[PDB]
Amino acid sequence: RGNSRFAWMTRKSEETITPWNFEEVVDKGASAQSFIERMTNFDKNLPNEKVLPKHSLLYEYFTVY
DNA sequence: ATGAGACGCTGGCGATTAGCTAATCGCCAGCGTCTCATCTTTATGCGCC
Repeated sequence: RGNSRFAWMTRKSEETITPWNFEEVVDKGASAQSFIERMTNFDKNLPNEKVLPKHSLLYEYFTVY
């Protein structure tokens, strides 16, 4: 509940998360999203901008060209 | 019109009585796993201001 430097999970509500209301209190979408975005790097040329996935068709066209 | 001033075995034993770190070495050290993802980075391979 905002007291750990290792957490990223977002609470839809603000209750003590139990195995029955786990699906409702925890935003599984935003938790997985924040989980992966916190590990991916940023573009060295464009610092504040993120990076496209490895299977992007535009990115394959880029490396091919 | 007299009655104070002058003070010991200790030292050298035993024998209680009491009490304390230190030097040497040996032992022996919580550890087991998996999942999941995440990023890097390296070996080789390709380009001239």
